[PDB]
Amino acid sequence: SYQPTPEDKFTFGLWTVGWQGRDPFGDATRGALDPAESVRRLAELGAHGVTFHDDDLIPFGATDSERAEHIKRFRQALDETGMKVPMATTNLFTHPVFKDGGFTANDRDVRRYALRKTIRNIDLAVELGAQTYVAWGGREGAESGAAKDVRVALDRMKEAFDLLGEYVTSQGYDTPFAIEPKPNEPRGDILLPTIGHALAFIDGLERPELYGVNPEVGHEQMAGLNFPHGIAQALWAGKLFHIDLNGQSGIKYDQDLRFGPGDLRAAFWLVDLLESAGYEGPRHFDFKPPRTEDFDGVWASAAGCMRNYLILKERAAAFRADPEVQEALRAARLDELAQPTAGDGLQALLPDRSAFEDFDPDAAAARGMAFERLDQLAMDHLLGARG
Amino acid sequence: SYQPTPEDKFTFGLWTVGWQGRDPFGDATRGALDPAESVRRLAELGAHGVTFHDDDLIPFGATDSERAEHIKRFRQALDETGMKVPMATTNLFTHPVFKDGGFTANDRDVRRYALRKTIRNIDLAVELGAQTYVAWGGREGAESGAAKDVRVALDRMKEAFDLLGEYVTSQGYDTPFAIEPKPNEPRGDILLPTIGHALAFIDGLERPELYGVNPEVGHEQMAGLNFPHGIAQALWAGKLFHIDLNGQSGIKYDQDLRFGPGDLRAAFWLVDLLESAGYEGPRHFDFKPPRTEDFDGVWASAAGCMRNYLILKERAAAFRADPEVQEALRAARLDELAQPTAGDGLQALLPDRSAFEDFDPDAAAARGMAFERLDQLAMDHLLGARG
Amino acid sequence: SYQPTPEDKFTFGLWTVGWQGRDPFGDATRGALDPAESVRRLAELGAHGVTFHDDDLIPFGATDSERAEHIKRFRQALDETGMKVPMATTNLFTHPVFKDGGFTANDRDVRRYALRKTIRNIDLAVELGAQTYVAWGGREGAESGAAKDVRVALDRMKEAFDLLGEYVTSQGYDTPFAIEPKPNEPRGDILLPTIGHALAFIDGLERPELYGVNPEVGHEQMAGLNFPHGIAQALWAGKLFHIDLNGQSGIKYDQDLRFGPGDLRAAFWLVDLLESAGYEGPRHFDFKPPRTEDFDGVWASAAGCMRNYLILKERAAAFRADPEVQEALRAARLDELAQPTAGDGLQALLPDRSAFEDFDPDAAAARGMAFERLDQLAMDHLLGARG
Amino acid sequence: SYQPTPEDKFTFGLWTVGWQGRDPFGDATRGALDPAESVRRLAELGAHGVTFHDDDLIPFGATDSERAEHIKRFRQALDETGMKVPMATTNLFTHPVFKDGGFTANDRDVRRYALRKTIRNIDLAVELGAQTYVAWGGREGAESGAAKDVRVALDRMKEAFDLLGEYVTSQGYDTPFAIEPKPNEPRGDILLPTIGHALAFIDGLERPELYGVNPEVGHEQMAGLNFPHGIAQALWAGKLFHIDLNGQSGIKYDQDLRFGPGDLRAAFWLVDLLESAGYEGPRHFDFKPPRTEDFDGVWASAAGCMRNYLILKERAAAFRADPEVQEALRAARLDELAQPTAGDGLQALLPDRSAFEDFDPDAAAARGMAFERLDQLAMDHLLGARG
Ligand SMILES: [Co+2]
Ligand SMILES: [Co+2]
Ligand SMILES: [Co+2]
Ligand SMILES: [Co+2]
Ligand SMILES: [Mg+2]
Ligand SMILES: [Mg+2]
Ligand SMILES: [Mg+2]
Ligand SMILES: [Mg+2]
Repeated sequence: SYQPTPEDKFTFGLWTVGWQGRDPFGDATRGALDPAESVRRLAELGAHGVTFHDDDLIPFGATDSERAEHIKRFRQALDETGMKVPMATTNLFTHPVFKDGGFTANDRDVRRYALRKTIRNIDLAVELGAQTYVAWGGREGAESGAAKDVRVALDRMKEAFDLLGEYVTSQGYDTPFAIEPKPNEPRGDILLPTIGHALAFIDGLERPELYGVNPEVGHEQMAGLNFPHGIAQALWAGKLFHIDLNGQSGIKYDQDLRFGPGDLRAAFWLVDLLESAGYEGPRHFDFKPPRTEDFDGVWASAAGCMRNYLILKERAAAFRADPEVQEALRAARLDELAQPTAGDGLQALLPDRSAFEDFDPDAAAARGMAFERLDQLAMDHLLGARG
Repeated sequence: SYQPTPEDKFTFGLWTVGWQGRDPFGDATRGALDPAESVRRLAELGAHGVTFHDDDLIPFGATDSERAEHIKRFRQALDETGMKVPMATTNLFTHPVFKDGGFTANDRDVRRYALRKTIRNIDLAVELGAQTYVAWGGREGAESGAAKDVRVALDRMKEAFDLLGEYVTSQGYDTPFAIEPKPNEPRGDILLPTIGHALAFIDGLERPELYGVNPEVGHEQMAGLNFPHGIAQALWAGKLFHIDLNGQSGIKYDQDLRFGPGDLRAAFWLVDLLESAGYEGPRHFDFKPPRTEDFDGVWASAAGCMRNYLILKERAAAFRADPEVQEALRAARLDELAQPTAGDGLQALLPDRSAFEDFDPDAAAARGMAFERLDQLAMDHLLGARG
Repeated sequence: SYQPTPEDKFTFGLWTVGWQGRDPFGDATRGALDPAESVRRLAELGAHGVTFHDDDLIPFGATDSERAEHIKRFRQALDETGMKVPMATTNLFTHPVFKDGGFTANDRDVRRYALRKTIRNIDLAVELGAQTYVAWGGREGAESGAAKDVRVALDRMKEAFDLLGEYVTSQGYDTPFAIEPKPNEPRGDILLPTIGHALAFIDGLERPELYGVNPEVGHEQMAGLNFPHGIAQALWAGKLFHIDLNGQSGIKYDQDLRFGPGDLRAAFWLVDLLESAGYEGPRHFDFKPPRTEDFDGVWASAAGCMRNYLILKERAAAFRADPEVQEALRAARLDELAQPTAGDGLQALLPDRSAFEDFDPDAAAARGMAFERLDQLAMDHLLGARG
Repeated sequence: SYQPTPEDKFTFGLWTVGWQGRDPFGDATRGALDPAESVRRLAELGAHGVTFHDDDLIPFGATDSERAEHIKRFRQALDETGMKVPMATTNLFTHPVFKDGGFTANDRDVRRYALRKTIRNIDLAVELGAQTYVAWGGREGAESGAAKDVRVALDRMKEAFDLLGEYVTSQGYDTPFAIEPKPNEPRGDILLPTIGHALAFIDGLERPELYGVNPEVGHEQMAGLNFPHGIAQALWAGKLFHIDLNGQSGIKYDQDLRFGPGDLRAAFWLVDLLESAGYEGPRHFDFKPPRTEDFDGVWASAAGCMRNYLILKERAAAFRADPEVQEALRAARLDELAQPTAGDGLQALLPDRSAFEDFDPDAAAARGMAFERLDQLAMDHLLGARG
């Protein structure tokens, strides 16, 4: 069977299995969950670690006394379980004060508070052993055109992240930042909507090396984009610092279904890529057990997240191992793709008559790509109607 | 009234007003147009210049004798009209040989031919005075997962553009490249699908300064993204080298409607941004007169493209000039957005008690953003129910 | 100027201007509003009437004593204002018990309770003078395939509505039902997702005459459909019993922006159609003032809803009145469209040689539709760069 | 293994395996295919029959002499193969004359020609044994608002179909019509965009019994809708007369991928429904082998269409047969869903205290739907990590 073990690197945020089910049109259908219990319940399931928003661990506005009380209880569950905290993030979207964003709110004082709120939780994150600190600017954006001048908003966003990089370097912390993009929801349009926009923005920072991305399956799909393709570009750039796994059934509200659900073929191609690419980071699940479920459903859902990954991992390995497939790849010229286009140089290429002058486009066009047989073999493997 | 003059910088590609109306489910509904005639007809309309794909000017496979004959006729119409050729591009998507792409085709020989085909047209482009050379990788992508290894495909894409940069520098040409992104169509998923992905890829090139982007209104909207926001990020990065204007009515096939049509409010915010940002490049129209039209409709459509821009330009200027609006902006704190978040520095910010310790989130949250009044004023101006 | 008066038929639901701003990722940013105050504030704005969910007027679980107390206060504000209550609806989506729907919940007892909850509020609705009772099955649907057998779910949906029709007829009430479709959110997929599905389902009811539809601008657009086209089919069928006006910026979560915002051209074509079609029902606004606003923004937003309609109404009238347009319509053959295709009959048509045998397709194909000039005139009128 | 046999009812249109690969941005990549050869090649593959557009079998404008010559050759291949022709349709979208549609073109003479063109092919269809005649109004719609008055267009559409019903009845033919909906492409918006709109329109015809729908997987998904849900409503109405199977990877241009590709989970739920519902019509494949393929790819793709259906059929049967699943269904109350809500009647329900008065919503709300375990079992079966 497919049993998960901490070696599998499966992590969950406290806000996932702890989602009470409140949605824009309804009230919670599940009671609150104590962080400590989530950690032990997740450990029992085979999880490798957990993640958290500051507000998930410590109630907003809690006093220094209560705060410390909340971390101790949390620390005790981790210690007794050996559960890791590989990632932490800040909540800059729930409280009304962040209604127009945190780092890019028009009000300067909210921006300052947002930075101070973030820095406090970074200290905590490092203390617990977190290697990656995630930022999701869910409230950074607008619903109308003049409410936000994006050029200047980007200036403020850069200022915030540059300030965070200075802090982290001045303290000598060994932690990196990962920007998690999202096209929209809760704002009409969110700034840095996709993996590409985030990657591009990162290269305009004072210390680009400290920042990367934490893409989420469902978010890129909310833009109708190809997640695995997006992930490939992030890997090609050396910026996949983390990743959120879940399911989305197309362009609509952020569903946050359990991994495997939604676009199944995309999930297969994602796993194929992550494993074949050698990604060594956590396989984090940012999902939400549907509000139709009780606590038995919450864990059954959480378990489903890892099982599907393990099953998909097996099918992908089988797929690539298959000699029939390797032959199918050669037939489609996947090997010629890896060959430099002009390893001989520009000049040589310019004097190469068989590259233009003596080239027969019609003859080359007649070559079938043989992509379909290859895809059907991929399908056979996924359905297990073969390895 | 709103009359266009060459000073307005309105340009058109030969393939726009020259589209015969062939679509995936139908045959042409208009006869071929001679480039020379388009140039004169466009000049009469007030256009500033024209653009072209190599295959638009010279028939594919044409001999050196016929080729020269085609350019001469074209050159004669330009000379007599004083029409400029500010941009040129290559056609690497129509011929069957490019069925799997040009720069990223699995077949190495097609990739070489693609580069040679491009370099030839660059020479021509410079000869005609083109300052920007556009690249739209319409065939670079895939319909199935294993048909293309995106990491290596990106390597090939980088190789191609780096080779193009070497060539352009070795010849001392004063011309820049602009990548035109598109999410999908004709391929299931196209590489560098949005402005963000293109911007990010550019910073991985050997000579980033030579490359920028040529975004198209309808393309970003095919991903459901906010075009003006995307344009702002391109401007913030100093990469808006060119721009294609048109209309799209949502997420579906590439419509290429005339500018103004489709998302009208977005067109207003785009114009507002371009003018207020001081963009000084061509206002290029990559549209397609619907195939329901005759030649009278083709020019009426082309004329509509510029009129709408002129009308939108007027409304935007009026909008920003309006003192009632300037007051509305201050009320929404658009001015505080331009104020550095921590001009006093990190240390000072860390010791600022009124930024966290003595901050009252509830009191600040109570402040209305007053975004709606601002938006309704924007609406009033657009409909001319005011300036 | 454009001032609204009760004669304009502008109505608002209590849940609109009364939305506290709680969203899936945040807490309310506005305090509760007393129904009585909304009625007086809306009356002052020029509204014609208001609508309500049972739970909007009476707190869920309220005792018969408190209930009566809540209706009296509400009744007093109406009486003193002369405000009408043309429509009422039930809330079968907020309480956890409706997590799997009301009429189509798998649990039979929840279905019964849902019917009883609805019937109670129908009595109240009639008592206040409501002519239309709206049903929005926001929770009727699923997130996974086997969780719901749609054929049987439809059987249960039909049973519920048939039961409602029997009740309404047995009591002799003069009230009709309007089904409000929505593609998704809060459920992964909602049953009767569009105007078409609702219309089709209605004809399978025992008493079709009693049911029609209450389409919402943003909902059909969440499916990427053409609202005005959808509205036309509902009118053609004689089923547009009501209508919800608002704005949506494309395929994403239900934004519920103020009318005019979102797809502006669609709003123009909608108004053109409603007025030219002679729709005589309320112009109901089911929108949500953005949570970035305070109470000043809430009313400014509400006011914007009516102003935009009045401005659009003017532009449409001007557009159709314009003789230049009437000439443009004839040029596009909008008049031939109204001519029966075969008023002479089938037999005659079969013996008509000029309909096939002697028909010249090429000659007819050469005729331009002249749709662009017509559209640009429509644009000129909308921007007021003309009547 | 999964071998197809004529008993499987797999049919293909000549235009599918015969697509030359011409797309909006490219030229054909495959040569023409002779109908006769397709029939024999498909028969060899295990197909049950074929379908055709009039223009697919007989070249447009062909003389009565050539026409007869084309049908004879076609008839010979069928006879020798024993291949059936269960469905036929008309091509009213390719020729320029249909640029504004057929049945709803503004020009009355084009509408007449469209009807005459259709009637001719109906005669042929019946002669070959076709039981269903499909209509896809690909050109019926618009790109701009005033170019088409949808109310009157619907009148013309109704007139056309009513005329077709009169003809078919006057001749005593035993053939039914199936409307194939599509949201957009090639027109900006197509009339009767979804299954629902088509179903609703059908009930406004003079002889509703003669008409049903021929939904296509990819088309409903172009609107982001749930195909299986749509199919369920068509079945519930007794209108699923035919069905087109294929794949689509989300909201974008009509891909027409091979069945199984695109939304795989949806394909599983579709097959589950068709088989469990007892649909007895052809499993028609309206797909397009990608233009990257040669003829070897064309048949490999065609074969993939049936294999995937056979594999999915097996997995669905296994899924429902599984006792663990049957137990999971009961746990989710799928059985209570089949129980009448008020089998006891309205009056009894009104006097039932345990349906409202004595009902405990909170207690009922606490019941988990147990939908996730059920879905994960569905997943296990699909991946074959179980039956
Ligand atoms: Co999410
Ligand atoms: Co385009
Ligand atoms: Co809504
Ligand atoms: Co199709
Ligand atoms: Mg996430
Ligand atoms: Mg373009
Ligand atoms: Mg509504
Ligand atoms: Mg079809």
